[PDB]
Amino acid sequence: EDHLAKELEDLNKWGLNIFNVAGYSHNRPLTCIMYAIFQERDLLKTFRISSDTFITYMMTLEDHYHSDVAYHNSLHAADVAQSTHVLLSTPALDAVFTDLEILAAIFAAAIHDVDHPGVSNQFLINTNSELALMYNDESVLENHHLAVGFKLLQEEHCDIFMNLTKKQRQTLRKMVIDMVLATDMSKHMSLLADLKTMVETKKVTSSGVLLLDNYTDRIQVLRNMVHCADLSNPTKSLELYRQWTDRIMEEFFQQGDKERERGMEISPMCDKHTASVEKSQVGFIDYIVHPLWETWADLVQPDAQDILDTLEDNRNWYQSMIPQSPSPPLDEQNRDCQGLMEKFQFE
Ligand SMILES: COc1ccc(C2CNC(=O)NC2)cc1O[C@H]1C[C@@H]2CC[C@H]1C2
Ligand SMILES: [Mg+2]
Ligand SMILES: [Zn+2]
Repeated sequence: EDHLAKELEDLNKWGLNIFNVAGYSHNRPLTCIMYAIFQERDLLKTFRISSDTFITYMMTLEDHYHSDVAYHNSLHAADVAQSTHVLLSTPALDAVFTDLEILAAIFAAAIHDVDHPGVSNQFLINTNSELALMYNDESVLENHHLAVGFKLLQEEHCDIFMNLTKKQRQTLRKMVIDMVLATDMSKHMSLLADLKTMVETKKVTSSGVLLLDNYTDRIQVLRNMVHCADLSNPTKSLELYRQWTDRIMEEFFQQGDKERERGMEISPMCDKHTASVEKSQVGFIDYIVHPLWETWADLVQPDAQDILDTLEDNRNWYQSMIPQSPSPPLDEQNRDCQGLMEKFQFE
């Protein structure tokens, strides 16, 4: 009511506590944060989007997130939108992106996990589900997210791109598809390697601002930005990071319950008690999260240094929390089950 207003003061900040805004948004945080973001950037008045169309689309979209799914619910999407919005404001990117590219980035973030069933691509592939058979086992969920994101523009009072030029809409579409498909975890290595290649040949003005003359460079940054935002959990204050960890473990273990229930024998998951939560977060940072953010900190040198420090501290905290009292860890002592990182990896 009025507590929402105070929390939305941290809008342009990394330290925004999205869990608090969830409680004061009447369990509707994505529409809430998206309305906030779009006003702070004057996007509604720029692209001729009325309150009616926007709210209606966001309400429709947010409702297509699963509220019973532990991690991949609308709050995660709210979190990714807000984080993306911060990253767009990064000094090294000031005046670089056009309004259509800004619109594309935040919108992509909003839809990037819509209609997520709380199971991995591989689970859908192993079960011979409709979605796997439609998308040819190829970025199954990420394709679906985009499909749903754009189909919902067709519902009543939902076309927020109504008043865009045929050209602008085509360009927006191309960018959005590109950014969201980039969120495929099996494409992480491929994407990081090219980002490194882009840093190795970076061009800047004397003030520090990056120079990205043509679309190919501009789109590559946005890909990695939304991808960083998606993988930003470990870079947040440990007050939030631990909540996200709790949530992802609940969803992942719930997938493990499904697999047993259905008697799947393709690479079985180790059940909740035998898993090593803390070492997994460490491996997660070491092999995936830190390499990507380190490369990002290079690109926006040195705007993301504070973010990078926070990450390193969080890594050392989870490392210190690894109990040596069962050695080796239980998941390594079972030749049948697979540990958290083992099952997730192999990308
Ligand atoms: C807070 O940690 C996570 C936050 C978000 C994710 C997402 C990333 N993208 C996905 O599409 N799915 C999982 C994973 C996280 O960690 C888990 C992965 C490793 C195995 C257990 C830990 C470590
Ligand atoms: Mg995802
Ligand atoms: Zn996501």
